[PDB]
Amino acid sequence: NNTHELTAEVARALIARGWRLTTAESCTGGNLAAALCAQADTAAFYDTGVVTFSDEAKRNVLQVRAETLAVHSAVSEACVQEMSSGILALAGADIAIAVSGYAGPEGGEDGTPAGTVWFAWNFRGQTETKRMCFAGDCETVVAKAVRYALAALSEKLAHWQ
Amino acid sequence: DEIDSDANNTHELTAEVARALIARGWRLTTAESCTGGNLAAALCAQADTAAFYDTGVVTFSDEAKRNVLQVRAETLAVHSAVSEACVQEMSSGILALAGADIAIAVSGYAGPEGGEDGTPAGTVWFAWNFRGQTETKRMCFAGDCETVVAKAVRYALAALSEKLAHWQ
Ligand SMILES: [Cl-]
Ligand SMILES: [Cl-]
Ligand SMILES: [Cl-]
Ligand SMILES: [Cl-]
Ligand SMILES: [Cl-]
Ligand SMILES: [Cl-]
Ligand SMILES: [Cl-]
Ligand SMILES: [Cl-]
Ligand SMILES: [Cl-]
Ligand SMILES: [Cl-]
Ligand code: NA
Repeated sequence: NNTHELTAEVARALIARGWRLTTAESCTGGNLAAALCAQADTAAFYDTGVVTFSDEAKRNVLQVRAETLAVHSAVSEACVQEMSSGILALAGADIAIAVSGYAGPEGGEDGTPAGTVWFAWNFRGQTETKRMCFAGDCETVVAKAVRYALAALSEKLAHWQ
Repeated sequence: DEIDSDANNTHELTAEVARALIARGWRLTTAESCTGGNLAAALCAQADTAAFYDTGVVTFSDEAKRNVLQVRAETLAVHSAVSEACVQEMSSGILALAGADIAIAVSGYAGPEGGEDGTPAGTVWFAWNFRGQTETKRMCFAGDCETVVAKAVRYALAALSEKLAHWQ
């Protein structure tokens, strides 16, 4: 239900399967990593997270393509797909989550509204994505995005194996 | 008790840090273990993050430190990850990766358990690396793991705020 409960449910499920997770964040700032590290048994399923807040960081740390960022922006399906692939490869994990969005109060230069967040969940190179538009102040958007990432991961585990 | 003080507030510190970095055209990067990304999260909650910060890592294990930050296996074997030598190497690795002016590394035992070498729970090492010039500090914070983490993040930032008032 709350962030701690969601994170505990993810941990138990991943540990039972012997799966490992990694994360790449932009707007959520390391709060997704923080939830996973606050969990009791972190090292049994997680050890690597990155925060890549700018286009240069995404290119440099995660090998996101310059052309992708210039054409689609950092807040895009293509960006989160590439972020997820980059972190999956760096960490040698089973599952990568990438999150990129506009926490607010400003939206994108291209008119993308504040609160728009893209997600990618990449299981061994098979990636699913979702765009959400969260209501609230910037800190509330971030908190909702972290919980969405975790809840959706919990839901997706079933169809993977 | 100016720098390690419950009378400090993390967002207030982050505001002061941002202004000082922006005024000098300096960029900050971070590498964390026990603090879990909460240091990055403070810096990213700050409103104009991109003007002074864009890269953080969380390297929760010895292997992640070797892989992501090129911490030497030998360093970890002799000194452990909760050590002066490790935070020095973490800070150098992230400074290089990010191309930043200043790197903070933090590595500790947040709790409830301590180190296998007997290091008490609550022991946290810090490194602040300004363009190569690295200073370190060992702290021992009281409280549960959530509390230790919050204190360590606040200390890292308060000490950075102080250092920014003197660096050149
Ligand atoms: Cl629970
Ligand atoms: Cl399971
Ligand atoms: Cl399995
Ligand atoms: Cl945490
Ligand atoms: Cl961002
Ligand atoms: Cl394209
Ligand atoms: Cl990569
Ligand atoms: Cl994989
Ligand atoms: Cl969608
Ligand atoms: Cl060596
Ligand atoms: Na200052």
